Amino acid sequence: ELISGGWFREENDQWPGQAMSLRVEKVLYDAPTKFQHLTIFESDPKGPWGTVMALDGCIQVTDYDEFVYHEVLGHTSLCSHPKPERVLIIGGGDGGVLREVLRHGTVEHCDLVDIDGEVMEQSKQHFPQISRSLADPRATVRVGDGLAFVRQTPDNTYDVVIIDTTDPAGPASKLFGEAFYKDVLRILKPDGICCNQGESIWLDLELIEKMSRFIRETGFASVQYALMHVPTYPCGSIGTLVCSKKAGVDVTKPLRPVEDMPFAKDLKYYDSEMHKASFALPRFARHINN
Amino acid sequence: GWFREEPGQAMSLRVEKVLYDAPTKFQHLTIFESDPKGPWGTVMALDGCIQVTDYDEFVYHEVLGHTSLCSHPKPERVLIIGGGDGGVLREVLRHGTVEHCDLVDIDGEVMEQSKQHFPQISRSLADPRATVRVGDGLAFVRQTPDNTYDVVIIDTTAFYKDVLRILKPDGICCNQGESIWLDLELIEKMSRFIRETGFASVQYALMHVPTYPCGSIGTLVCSKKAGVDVTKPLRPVEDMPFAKDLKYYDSEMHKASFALPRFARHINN
Ligand SMILES: C[S@@H](CCCN)C[C@H]1O[C@@H](n2cnc3c(N)ncnc32)[C@H](O)[C@@H]1O
Ligand SMILES: C[S@@H](CCCN)C[C@H]1O[C@@H](n2cnc3c(N)ncnc32)[C@H](O)[C@@H]1O
Ligand SMILES: CN(C(=O)[C@@H]1COc2ccccc2O1)c1ccccc1
Repeated sequence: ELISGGWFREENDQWPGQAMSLRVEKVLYDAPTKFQHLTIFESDPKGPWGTVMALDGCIQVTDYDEFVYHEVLGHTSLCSHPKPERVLIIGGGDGGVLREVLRHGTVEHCDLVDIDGEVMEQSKQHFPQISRSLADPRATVRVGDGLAFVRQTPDNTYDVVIIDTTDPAGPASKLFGEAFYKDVLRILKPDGICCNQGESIWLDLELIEKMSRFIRETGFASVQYALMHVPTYPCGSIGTLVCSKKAGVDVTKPLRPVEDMPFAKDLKYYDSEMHKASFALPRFARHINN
Repeated sequence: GWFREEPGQAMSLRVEKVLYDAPTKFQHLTIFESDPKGPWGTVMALDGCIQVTDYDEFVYHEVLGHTSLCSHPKPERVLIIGGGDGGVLREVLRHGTVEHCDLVDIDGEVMEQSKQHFPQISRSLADPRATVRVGDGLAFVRQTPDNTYDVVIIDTTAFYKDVLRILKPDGICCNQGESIWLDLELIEKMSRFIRETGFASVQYALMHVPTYPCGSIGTLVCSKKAGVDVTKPLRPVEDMPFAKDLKYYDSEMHKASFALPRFARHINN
């Protein structure tokens, strides 16, 4: 029930005693969905953010910084794979990661599965620059639970799986869980790479340590956390765990540098120097990566 | 019960107790204990802008103090301009090569309040290798002879020529360098103006600071001497005996910090 000229306020128990607030210039969508609360608004036009999307009260995408996380998830993973022909996105309803994955000419086909069909609908309508990808004939966009999708996928189906979900607290709770990640390992081909929505070193450092140990133990050969700067996420950063099925692979140095591909100059955040830099963690977090 | 920092966006931390809140002769100083259920601890703000929190002050203090000193061949005489809380000084003093550090901050009330409410940061203010002055830094460098300092660190809220002049030929200057998200145009202008004033190289080092607006800040690392590549450590911290006492900075972070997002890379490359 947001109102134009009102303020949107983001607080949350997973981060007690801090809040981020954006003045609302224009409400575009604000309603319960089958699965979560979807809010879209145009932010103050004197500010840089543009249109904002929140899911259950938490900002997911803004026009001004959406390229960071989408470019990092899409390119760090695909530039770590020797020939990524078939790709799966779990979540990713807004289309950002799909847009970056489809930059790559090796990609033959990408499946995307998001549980909330209204997220796709609202992104088509209000984020055309993020959502254009969803209509690509190289994509198959499905509405469905990613958990069920992967359980019903045959062994060895994908080169890369990217898990672009919400918090562990919402409809995305088991996509930080155990039959799920074993399923991801199983549906990956031998040289398979997985990357996930990775949580913050400031708020979630214990979860990150736990996830990384347990991804390795379920049977991934290596797991390395890449940090990135996202100004609208709590505490200004988020990371992704980049995981290799195959042993002997060093994801922290690009296997297929983007500089050699024809779109490198269209990117606004990612390049090979940012890719390598993203695996250097502050000392207090470095034990994640060794 | 919230401290609000502010077009059309705000960032708030909940206040548990107000420790200090007065104008100073120079600026508005607010110090508070934040929500004990969150991590931030005691928080200091100046003119409505968060400057220091217990939880994350190590970042900016380690990056400024060590990025600069690890880029100098032998840093023995160091000047800090601003830095009244003590945190850059604490990092500077870890280095065995440092004979002496002068620190000059315009606001003595900041020093006083830091000794009172941030003792893990301001203990450094009473080190015998340090001299703390209360005074304007512009007037201080104007009155400093040529080739006085190996390193000048500008940790603030005719000058850059004075800085260039008071540095020795191998001198390194670093500053509080602003945000690539909020101030990108100012960073490009400053990086040109510092090169024009005479510094031979300027490179911006980016860092993750949760309590600064949009979660990052940076520092311009400027070398008086031509041909110096500050983006790789000249004297790696891993070879010094305090490397493991640090919570943020190491040689990998040093290198990484000069890798800028494509949209900002024209600052460095
Ligand atoms: C919007 S995207 C996050 C913003 C960065 N692109 C988060 C998506 O994860 C979906 N999500 C959450 N749980 C699931 C499950 N179980 N399966 C698939 N997609 C999911 C959710 O509907 C969002 O669209
Ligand atoms: C708080 S410190 C920055 C916080 C990260 N340690 C910023 C200091 O710079 C001082 N400052 C501001 N202007 C000047 C001048 N002109 N000279 C010296 N010190 C100054 C100001 O009083 C703050 O204490
Ligand atoms: C620590 N901190 C933040 O993370 C701010 C506010 O809380 C947020 C919550 C959700 C997203 C982004 C947020 O940015 C901060 C607090 C006060 C001042 C500056 C920074």
